Amino acid sequence: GSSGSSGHPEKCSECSYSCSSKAALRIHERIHCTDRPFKCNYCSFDTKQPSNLSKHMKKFHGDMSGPSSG
Ligand SMILES: [Zn+2]
Ligand SMILES: [Zn+2]
Repeated sequence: GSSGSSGHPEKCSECSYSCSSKAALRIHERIHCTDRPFKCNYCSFDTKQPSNLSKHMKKFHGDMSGPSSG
């Protein structure tokens, strides 16, 4: 932890987000919400379509050294 910290009674495990009122924190957690089921493994790319992700895999992560064949 580079940046100092006051010492809030509650904090977020996902990010360095902390609040005074517990209930408040929970509300913040919402920030880590997602509507698109299909998510990428390489990057944080999420699409509400099965094809959008497929083509995206190669679109960006296509000319990469993944499989040990070729
Ligand atoms: Zn957070
Ligand atoms: Zn990706």
